[PDB]
Amino acid sequence: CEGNFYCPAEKFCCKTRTGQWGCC
Repeated sequence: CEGNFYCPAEKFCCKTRTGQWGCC
């Protein structure tokens, strides 16, 4: 993640092709 947001335990933080933070 980056810090602005936080993902759950069942999910993980992943980056997108465009360069945006998301949840995978």
